[PDB]
This record gives sequence, C-alpha cells and structure tokens, in this order.
Amino acid sequence: MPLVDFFCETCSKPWLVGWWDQFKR
Repeated sequence: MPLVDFFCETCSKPWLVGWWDQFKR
C-alpha cells in the first residue's frame, strides 16, 4: 500500500487533529 500509506497520513482524519495540538510536545 503505497498511496494508501500517505492517504491516511493526512486525509479523512480532520477530527484527530484535535488531540494533535497537544502532541506538539
């Protein structure tokens, strides 16, 4: 899974970006 690897990397997961803010550390 080549393109499918970068697809989930940053795509339909705009809801996870919420607990990503704290991941800044």
